[PDB]
Amino acid sequence: QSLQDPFLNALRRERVPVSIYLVNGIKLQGQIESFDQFVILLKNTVSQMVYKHAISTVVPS
Amino acid sequence: QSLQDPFLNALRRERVPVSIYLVNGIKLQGQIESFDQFVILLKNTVSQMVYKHAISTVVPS
Amino acid sequence: QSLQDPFLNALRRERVPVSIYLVNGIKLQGQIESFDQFVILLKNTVSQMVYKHAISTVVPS
Amino acid sequence: QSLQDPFLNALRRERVPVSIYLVNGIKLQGQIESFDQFVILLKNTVSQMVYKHAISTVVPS
Amino acid sequence: QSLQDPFLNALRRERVPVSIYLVNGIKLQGQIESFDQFVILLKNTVSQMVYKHAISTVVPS
Amino acid sequence: QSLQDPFLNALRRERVPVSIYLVNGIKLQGQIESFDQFVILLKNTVSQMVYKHAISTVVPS
Ligand SMILES: Nc1ncnc2c1ncn2[C@@H]1O[C@H](COP(=O)(O)OP(=O)(O)OP(=O)(O)O)[C@@H](O)[C@H]1O
Ligand SMILES: Nc1ncnc2c1ncn2[C@@H]1O[C@H](COP(=O)(O)OP(=O)(O)OP(=O)(O)O)[C@@H](O)[C@H]1O
Ligand SMILES: Nc1ncnc2c1ncn2[C@@H]1O[C@H](COP(=O)(O)OP(=O)(O)OP(=O)(O)O)[C@@H](O)[C@H]1O
Ligand SMILES: Nc1ncnc2c1ncn2[C@@H]1O[C@H](COP(=O)(O)OP(=O)(O)OP(=O)(O)O)[C@@H](O)[C@H]1O
Repeated sequence: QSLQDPFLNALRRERVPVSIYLVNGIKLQGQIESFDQFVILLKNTVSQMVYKHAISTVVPS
Repeated sequence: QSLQDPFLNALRRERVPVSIYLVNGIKLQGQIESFDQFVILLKNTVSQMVYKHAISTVVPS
Repeated sequence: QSLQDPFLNALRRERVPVSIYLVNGIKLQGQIESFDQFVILLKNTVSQMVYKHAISTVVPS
Repeated sequence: QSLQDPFLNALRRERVPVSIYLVNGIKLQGQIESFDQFVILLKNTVSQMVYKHAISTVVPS
Repeated sequence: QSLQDPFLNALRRERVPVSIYLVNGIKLQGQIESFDQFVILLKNTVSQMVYKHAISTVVPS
Repeated sequence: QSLQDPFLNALRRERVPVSIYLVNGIKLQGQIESFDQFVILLKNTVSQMVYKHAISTVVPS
């Protein structure tokens, strides 16, 4: 049904450290501040906006 | 749609070890835990969310 | 319009061996088993689900 | 749409030998047999189906 | 829309020499003849059709 | 509705220096002059139009 939002929501609520791999193979690490339909906000030392279209995978680190 | 979900649900139901090849050539392995319109869930040691847009092919390993 | 379905049907209906080139230069080969809006099913040694967004060209082998 | 369809139609109608550069760096050559919303059919020797999403540029050779 | 069409239209009416960078690092050069919703026509010697999906940046050169 | 728009707007309004990482690992730097649904205009020397589909991350620099 819907899997993406619960997975990301749960990762956020529980403040879980995640690795975000980009489609070019670059790995980003932080925690999920928020997300909407197109982007995921990732906090570490500064918050950065990652476009979903550039993401391959999100996995707990 | 009408071909994807059954293919994916069969693998999920039957606990088939699968290879997911990404568009960047990276090959991920595991079993399909779940999926929605946009993402596929692959389990072994951690559950990782893979965006379909980053996927090239899904195959039994 | 729709050019894609007939082209692929003809290959499926008539068991033409086909070479499928992916956006990362990799080339798959087999027989078009079926397809829907988003995926093609290559059947060769195995049934594999190829996302069309990962495909660059489809050529008769 | 209003610039793309005319551009492609002229090439097909006038039997112009074309070069289709793909995003992956491959260059396909041939004549445009036909096109629709999603693909271009490019001939010669055989007909090859090209997904527009894989194309960067289309130019007469 | 409120940003893209005015930017491109100004470059077109004013015949500004432009660099169009593709997502693969290819840099095209020319002037904008025309655009629609999906493509940009870039001309110097020969008008070439560039798909927007393959474009990263458009810059006055 | 948006997380994306507020994030980009705050950076724009406060002239916050940003790094825009493209999907091909190329890094752009500047200030966000403006944006719409599909593009971002990034300031000096000469403003350049960047397609969002080509962007991986926007980071305050
Ligand atoms: N789950 C994954 N999804 C997408 N890409 C991955 C994944 N795991 C690894 N990669 C990519 O494969 C390449 C090599 O993987 P590598 O094992 O170095 O990952 P790592 O996170 O750097 O280290 P490790 O996996 O040992 O923790 C890297 O470029 C990385 O981006
Ligand atoms: N169906 C596919 N879709 C996308 N990429 C693929 C596919 N099959 C292989 N590749 C990639 O193309 C390259 C060549 O494949 P090759 O068969 O040599 O890999 P391998 O190391 O033998 O093991 P594997 O094929 O299972 O990755 C590999 O880097 C692989 O990740
Ligand atoms: N504004 C831009 N948008 C997208 N790609 C660009 C841009 N500028 C340069 N590139 C690409 O980055 C690559 C770097 O090569 P080049 O030396 O020509 O540019 P560059 O000035 O090094 O770019 P940078 O220093 O920002 O990495 C080139 O392949 C080029 O096509
Ligand atoms: N936040 C980010 N988003 C996307 N790509 C990044 C990011 N940070 C780094 N990269 C990419 O990873 C490469 C090297 O990774 P690293 O994290 O070491 O960045 P860096 O080279 O130290 O600094 P910079 O990213 O400014 O080049 C860079 O070439 C860059 O393109």
